[PDB]
Amino acid sequence: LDNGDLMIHLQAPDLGSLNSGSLVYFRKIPVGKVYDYAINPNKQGVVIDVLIERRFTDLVKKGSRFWNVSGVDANVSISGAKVKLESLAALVNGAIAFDSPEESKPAEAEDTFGLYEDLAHSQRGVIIKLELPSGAGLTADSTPLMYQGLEVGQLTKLDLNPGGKVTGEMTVDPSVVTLLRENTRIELRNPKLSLSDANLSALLTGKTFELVPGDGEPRKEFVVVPGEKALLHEPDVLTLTLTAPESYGIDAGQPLIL
Amino acid sequence: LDNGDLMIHLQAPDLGSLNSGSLVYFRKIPVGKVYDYAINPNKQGVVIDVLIERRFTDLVKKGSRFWNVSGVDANVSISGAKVKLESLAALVNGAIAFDSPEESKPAEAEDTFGLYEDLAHSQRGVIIKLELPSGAGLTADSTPLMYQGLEVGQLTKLDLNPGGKVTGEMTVDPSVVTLLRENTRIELRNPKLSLSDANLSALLTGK
Repeated sequence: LDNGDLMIHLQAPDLGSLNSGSLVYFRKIPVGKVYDYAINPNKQGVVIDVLIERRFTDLVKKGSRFWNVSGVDANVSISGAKVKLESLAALVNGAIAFDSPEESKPAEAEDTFGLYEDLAHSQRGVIIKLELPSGAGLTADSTPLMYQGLEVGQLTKLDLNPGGKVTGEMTVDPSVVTLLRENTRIELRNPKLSLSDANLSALLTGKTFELVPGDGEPRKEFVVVPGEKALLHEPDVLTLTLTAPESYGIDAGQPLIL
Repeated sequence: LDNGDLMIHLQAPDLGSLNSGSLVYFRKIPVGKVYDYAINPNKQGVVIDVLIERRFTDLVKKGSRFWNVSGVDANVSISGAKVKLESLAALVNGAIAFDSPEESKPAEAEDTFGLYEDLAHSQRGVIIKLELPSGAGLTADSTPLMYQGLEVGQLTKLDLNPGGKVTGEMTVDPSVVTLLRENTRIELRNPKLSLSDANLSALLTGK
């Protein structure tokens, strides 16, 4: 109708449950709808053309982030599972929602955006590259980064580069960016069982990264060492070598006592 | 229609499942409906204009508390899980409910109110600041404060101030306010296992 509405494009790996007429939300308020959808000339991607009303043209910014809320999903959580249903229109047909940053220039003239598959995936953060030893108990979008007992990061990407090199990418919230400096150790904590203080939640979570802040020039890449090598890789540590004619029943976990 | 009805505004982080025509309840009795909704000039907040009928104008007070009942939620509880459905209109479209204090002046002329997301969040209480050592096993809106074995408080807010300072805020019911004095110790109890007296509920609750 050319009523001053704003037409924008979203690039997605697939269309998903979104169809023509599915709504677009800001603070769960309908401010637009999907005008059309098509496939790119390259067969990999789908371009969804959406339209935002004239009143809400200034809502869309350059830094605005879009995610898809479609269908109904039930998640079972440890030590208590909660399933909540809020939108029935998104259950029946699907919808798109977007978040607008406070300080950004407005977007116009068919500006392209990336359609994230979930709000957690569309959460803002900083990418950190991790050189993991192995991915035996690491799950993408499920392993957190606990600092002082609170989750401040999330391992989102996990890959196996050739040569058997397990690598990963983790999104960290902006609050702990200043804590990522030189000689900062990001190690993995195995789930241990304590008879005096049993932690069923910690047992069920499994592998969990731990952040040990340091000082120096900020860095975006880290090498993850296990808890066995956590003491060895400390910034200050006295490393010693001792030779013997026999092992004397001493393994690689025995503690030195003074 | 200007039939003597009372128009009031509710500020929320988001509109939620509430739409135009969704009902407003007092003691689960329909006494009004959502007239309109809009966004604040600041993009953070949503103002929902609701209208209460002429008969129930005196029900709304200055201290009245509003919460949102929308959709259907199923909660699994330890040692037995119960899921109850009561309202289907709130399931389909959503609704707002409000509680009116006994001793408060009536509200009028577009008085603003805060729309809590749940009845538990809208529960009245006293805020207590806690300087926690760590939040390893502490969950917001899930860790209670047990006194004499009975829950009298609820840790509702949990933050990490810079410098690695884990802090929190806990809502306590008015009965135990007089018990919060000097040299009063609020400590954390780890879930211990006793062979003679096994407590599976205490083991599952955690901190």
